[PDB]
Amino acid sequence: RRALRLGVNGLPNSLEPVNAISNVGPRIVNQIFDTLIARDFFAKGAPGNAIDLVPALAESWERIDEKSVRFKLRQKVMFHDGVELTADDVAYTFSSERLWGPEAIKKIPLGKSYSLDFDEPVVEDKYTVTLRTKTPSYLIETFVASWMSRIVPKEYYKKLGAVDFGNKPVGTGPYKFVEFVAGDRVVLEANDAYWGPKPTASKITYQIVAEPATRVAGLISGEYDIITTLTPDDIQLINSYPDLETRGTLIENFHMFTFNMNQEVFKDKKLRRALALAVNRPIMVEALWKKQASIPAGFNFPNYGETFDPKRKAMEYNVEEAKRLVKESGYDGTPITYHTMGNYYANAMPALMMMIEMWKQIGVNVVMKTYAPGSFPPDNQTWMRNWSNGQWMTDAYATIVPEFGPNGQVQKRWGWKAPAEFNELCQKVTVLPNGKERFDAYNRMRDIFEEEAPAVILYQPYDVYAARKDVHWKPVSFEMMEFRNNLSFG
Ligand SMILES: CC(C)[C@H](O)[C@@H](O)C(=O)NP(=O)(O)O[C@@H]1C[C@H](O)[C@H](n2cnc3c(NP(=O)(O)O[C@@H]4[C@@H](O)[C@H](O)[C@@H](CO)O[C@H]4O)ncnc32)O1
Repeated sequence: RRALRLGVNGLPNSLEPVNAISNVGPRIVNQIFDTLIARDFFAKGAPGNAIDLVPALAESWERIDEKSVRFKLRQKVMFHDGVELTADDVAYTFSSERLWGPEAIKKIPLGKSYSLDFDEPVVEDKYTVTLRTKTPSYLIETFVASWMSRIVPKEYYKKLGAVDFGNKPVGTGPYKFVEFVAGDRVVLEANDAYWGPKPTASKITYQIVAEPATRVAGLISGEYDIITTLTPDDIQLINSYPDLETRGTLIENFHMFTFNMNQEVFKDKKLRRALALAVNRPIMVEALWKKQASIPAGFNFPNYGETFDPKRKAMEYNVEEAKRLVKESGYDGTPITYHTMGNYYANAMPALMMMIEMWKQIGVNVVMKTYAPGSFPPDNQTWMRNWSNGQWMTDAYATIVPEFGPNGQVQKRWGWKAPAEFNELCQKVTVLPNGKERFDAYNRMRDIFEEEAPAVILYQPYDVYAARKDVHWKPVSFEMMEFRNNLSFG
């Protein structure tokens, strides 16, 4: 076969599937690992956005009650080291020890905050395991199809520890691990024992090319087969080449900017709300995205299904109100830093430049502070910063509760003093079934989020890739790359 060469925007700090949840991690861990349930993005001729759930490591599954789903596992599946996958590896994957228990915080910092209210799994036999929650939860199924639920080998994982495992991953996926050089590359090779639609590449290299211009020059050279994290501003040049083309889709993710609310200037919602009210998203969508970005009506997305509100109003744009709020705040005109890891997010630096001018017009002075990967300063040294959230469930629970809820990093690490009402509705939605009460609680949470402005939603980016026309691969509507039945050459 042919070795696949990818020019990427970045690499994760770990290949441990939960510690790799990011914009740059899933495109690699999707190859090394498998989930029990998988999403079939290409079902019924869909352009990589189908929401269909198909069996993967679990040949079948059945909800027993409001707290548990029994999985019947595929037999003779092998981990990359020849160890057979059993219900024991599945129990360990979702165990208190490895993922949601108090001890797990040390190994997987965000594991507990991103997990459901789990109870210990029950192994029925070598190929049957029941995944359980201590309280009623109809979210088990979407969680098991997610980036939180890639299956790890119990013995090898325990032998190495979560940290050492992140540097030498072992999974059941189509590509086995070969090498990980931090700040340089990840090399994978075909797992010809995949259970499993056969890998079509002999090797895959994820090479960091932090500058998008060097990434485009690389594809034209051509040092790469496919490049990631481009901007619609690159579309005309790449598409003029006869052997090159762009492939892009709107993904189930939103770009945003957030604050360190532990800082004096961001303790009260007034200056956060003023900055949010001056963000002119429609011009940013023209200037930078060429109409290829979607401004959502709040923390509300179609993939939420029954908890998506299609009648919700757009987020407010009000420069006069923003001006008044800056005057009403204790802000004195002192510069505020906004940290960004270059263009890790597409259009991050041109978006900040545009917003800096919008903010200067309402009386706020924002300065760009750029930083290299691995050099993010202590929390204490940061004020504003960009971020993104992948909506990883077919429900509104993610990501408002895992990220912005009472037990999340935005309140616990970044200092958001959320109102009591916001945290009460977070608990209610987690345990209430779908209905009038749960739909309304999410809307009231969305209304609270906009007034509080702990983060400011910008848009759903159109994820732009560029590839050699002789590399047949289609983007999916998520921050990952899929090669199963979606990769061929010539
Ligand atoms: C281990 C330490 C001892 C060590 O020194 C070092 O590793 C360190 O500094 N660690 P620290 O904790 O300070 O991590 C730093 C702190 C800072 O906030 C930054 N950051 C966090 N999420 C990031 C991200 N998310 P993303 O947008 O690509 O991916 C998101 C993901 O964050 C999110 O959880 C998920 C679901 O909403 O959506 C993805 O889209 N993209 C780029 N930067 C990110 O990394």
